[PDB]
Amino acid sequence: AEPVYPDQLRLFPVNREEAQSVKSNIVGMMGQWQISGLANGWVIMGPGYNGEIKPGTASNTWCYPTNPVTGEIPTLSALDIPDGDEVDVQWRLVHDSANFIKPTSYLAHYLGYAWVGGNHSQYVGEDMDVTRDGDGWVIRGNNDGGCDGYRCGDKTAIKVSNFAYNLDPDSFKHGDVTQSDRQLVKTVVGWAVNDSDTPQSGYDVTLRYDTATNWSKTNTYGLSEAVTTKNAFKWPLVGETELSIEIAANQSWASQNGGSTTTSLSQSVRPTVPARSKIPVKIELYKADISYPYEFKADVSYDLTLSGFLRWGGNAWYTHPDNRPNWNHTFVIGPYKDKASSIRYQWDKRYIPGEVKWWDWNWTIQQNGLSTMQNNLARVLRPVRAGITGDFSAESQFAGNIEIGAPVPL
Amino acid sequence: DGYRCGDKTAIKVSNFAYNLDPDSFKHGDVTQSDRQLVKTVVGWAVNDSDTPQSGYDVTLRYDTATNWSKTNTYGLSEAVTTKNAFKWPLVGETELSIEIAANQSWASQNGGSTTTSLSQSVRPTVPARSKIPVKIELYKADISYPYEFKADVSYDLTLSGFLRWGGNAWYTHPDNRPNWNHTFVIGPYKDKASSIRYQWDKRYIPGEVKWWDWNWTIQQNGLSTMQNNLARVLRPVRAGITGDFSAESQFAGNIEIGAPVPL
Repeated sequence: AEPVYPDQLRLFPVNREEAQSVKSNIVGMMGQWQISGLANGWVIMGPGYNGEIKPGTASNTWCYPTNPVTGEIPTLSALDIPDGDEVDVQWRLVHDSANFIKPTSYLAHYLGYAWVGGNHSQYVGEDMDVTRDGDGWVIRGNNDGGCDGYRCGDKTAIKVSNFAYNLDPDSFKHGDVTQSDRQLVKTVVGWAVNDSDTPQSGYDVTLRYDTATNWSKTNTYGLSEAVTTKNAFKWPLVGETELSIEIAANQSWASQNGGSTTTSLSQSVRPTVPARSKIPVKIELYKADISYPYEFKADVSYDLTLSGFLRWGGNAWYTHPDNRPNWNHTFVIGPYKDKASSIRYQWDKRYIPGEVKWWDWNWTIQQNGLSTMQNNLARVLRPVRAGITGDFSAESQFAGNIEIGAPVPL
Repeated sequence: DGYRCGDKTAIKVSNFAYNLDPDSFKHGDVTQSDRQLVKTVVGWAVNDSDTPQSGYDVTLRYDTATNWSKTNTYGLSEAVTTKNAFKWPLVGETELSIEIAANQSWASQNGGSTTTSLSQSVRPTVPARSKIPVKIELYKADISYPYEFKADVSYDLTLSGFLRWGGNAWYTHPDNRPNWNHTFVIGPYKDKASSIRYQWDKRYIPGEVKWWDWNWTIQQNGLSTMQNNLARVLRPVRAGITGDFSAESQFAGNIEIGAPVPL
């Protein structure tokens, strides 16, 4: 009837359906050949009995506490970054030890990654090096000197990339738009003549320009069969001659695929002309490179990737491998995009065994405690806000011009 | 007197661009020459009702296009033949041959196109119990007109030469005196490799130093010297411009609404 979170269970109320809904977690938390009651004559049996639930009696009963608590991840206040360009904000973000470096290192440590730290300290998240690599950043423990341990030279690597911005609607501005390397496409001029006694607005001149590309591929197969007969006869005047007859047949099959993409652009002018007058018009089209600056305020999200090998003594992956494999996983720190990359979705769905496909958070709660994981995940998912300035540029764009001239009396 | 003193460094200026003041642009008379007719149309709009009517339309459109494509094909073929000889009644000795064959083929294609179009319409309003004539014409002609404006001037700056053996500012610091070319854009931002300001501002990030090492220049000459030199280099320029426009084989049109005639 009600969802049961395994971290709230207590062997002092528990329905048979509730016990069956969360079965593997309850079986794993009891000793082998242990028998404890549930409710209304039902009891649950431990390992060695294959977790069978059968009618019985017992004085030791599982019991969900009268008033359990909600285990949601808390929401913290936003972190403010000093204003600058996109790269300055990223640099300021990835160099904060107390707000960024420690929580992510602790998250990697809690999930079972190995050697999250440098050689000059004994604690997680200490002696970490930050480097700029391509469009992202890499954070890894310092590897200078020596270390003592099995594969202590294989430090876990944390990578940050794909930064996105959620703008405030009323903050965006942009400056002057400038053009360079202009090339003419086509122009048109014309006149609109009105010789009636009333104003007229039924005029139209339109210029359009299109470009396109296409591709295709084809495969063909076939067969052929032929029979030939040859003989020789003597015919009058022709004398000896050779006569040959051939009959053939063939079959063929073909298959094709393709595609295309078209780009278009048009300009129109529709002037209103006074009575007994005329008006000139002109339309131009160009190709040019465009540039302009901008500024805004937004919220910053990014992708978080953890790379390393999982500890032999225990890790949080749902299959619990024990051969120290190399692992990669990506989280999206921000709005929901997918189930495999959402921490909140996996955390909220930990009461359904069939939804546990990537990480086992109940194992982490057992290992470290509920409040520790809650605070760590709250610090990890803290919102970030900053002011941004930047520059836009693009090559081979379109530029147009439409003009309506002054009227000339007739 | 010097090692390769005859190889002087060359400075080149090109690609001038203008940022106009919005309220300064003007142009003069537009003139046409070498006019060639395309197509014309005339017509009448008749209104025999008791109210004014505006539901009329005449439209003329002209289109041109080009296209291209390329194709590659490959294939294989296998055949087996058997030949024998037999004696058959009346036919006597004869030769019988049987052949069986198979083939395969693969193909790939690419292409593209570009279309140019232009149209003219007239939609007159006709009074009750009257008629109105219309006419539309299309021409090809060469166009010319003068103009003037005020703008800001930007350009591309290119340096060509070889780098000194005793030390240079390139981030790999070569020492074999190679020939070098590099282009700066003196004006609005277009790219990272050609922006002095972006490279100067990002000198505190070692991973962003990919073209020039400005910290080396600051060590060699001092902060204020480089600041003043770069400030003088990037000074804005303004001027007034007059010019002439011309183009060949453009479009020229004409649309007319005539006077009403009572019915």
